[PDB]
Amino acid sequence: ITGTSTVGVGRGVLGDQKNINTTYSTYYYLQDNTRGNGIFTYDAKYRTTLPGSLWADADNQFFASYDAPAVDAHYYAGVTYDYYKNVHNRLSYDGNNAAIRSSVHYSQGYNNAFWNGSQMVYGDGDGQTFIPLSGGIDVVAHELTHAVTDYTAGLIYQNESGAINEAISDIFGTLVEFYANKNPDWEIGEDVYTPGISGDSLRSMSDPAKYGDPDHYSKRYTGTQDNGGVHINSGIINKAAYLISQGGTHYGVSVVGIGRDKLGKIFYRALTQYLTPTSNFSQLRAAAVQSATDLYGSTSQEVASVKQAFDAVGVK
Ligand SMILES: [Ca+2]
Ligand SMILES: [Ca+2]
Ligand SMILES: [Ca+2]
Ligand SMILES: [Ca+2]
Ligand SMILES: [Zn+2]
Repeated sequence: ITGTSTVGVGRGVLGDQKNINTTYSTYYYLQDNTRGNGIFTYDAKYRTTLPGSLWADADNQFFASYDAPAVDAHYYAGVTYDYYKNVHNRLSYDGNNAAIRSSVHYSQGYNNAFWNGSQMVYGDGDGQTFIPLSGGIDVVAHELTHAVTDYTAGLIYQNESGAINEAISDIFGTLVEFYANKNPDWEIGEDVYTPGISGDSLRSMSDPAKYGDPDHYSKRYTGTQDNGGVHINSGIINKAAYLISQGGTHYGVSVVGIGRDKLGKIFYRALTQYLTPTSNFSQLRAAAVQSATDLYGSTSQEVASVKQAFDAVGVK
């Protein structure tokens, strides 16, 4: 809407206070004009019609329980925008400052979040499996990264290309989590998953097998569930990315870590310059090797470490 940029204050899903960029025109709307062509957050009102209503608030204070998922969707979308702009010189998901839209309170007891081709969408969870999913910065950045992928590599959401698609979202979701530097880790969704169980998460990049996901190509899932295992075989690529960044020895294969920033540079370049809609795991390895070669040279430790990491997960 047309109005003047304002700064509200609220509490997120985990009870943390934060300022949010709003817009004033009769009401205070969750519309952040300070980033690109805007970040807009909507109320889906427990229904499934999208996007719903642009979030309006009478007093610019967002401390009600019902406000918390909106506060976090809005704020963490801003953090993710900042990461792509400041770290990769990328202006929003299309590279041309496209408006970023999110809807919260999607459906009733909805244990998921997603990018629908046009916007991010967050369930509230059923209170047992999940609390409102926008409470997880890695979750928010995972979903917005699907938009980046849609506009760049375009990895088809099935089989190996879809597992790369998922891994790309987990990798950058985690790198955004580290960029915000609150409580960062190599796990996915720990802040919103199972409020009654401490120490777990949806997936682990450091040890995908902890949650039943493969950590080696020989253990890949080949059935039809989950679009051919896109959230399962992502563990093979997640483990390789973890190894590139942090190093380690895995199935007897030693990898020299090069750190999170170089991992992000290599995979961002692969995503935007080399990967295609049909790329498989072997093609991702080639794309990552070529990206590391572009950035650091063919004789570099970075190229050597990328090869070691894909070797360790059985991807040639
Ligand atoms: Ca209020
Ligand atoms: Ca964390
Ligand atoms: Ca995490
Ligand atoms: Ca938990
Ligand atoms: Zn995803």
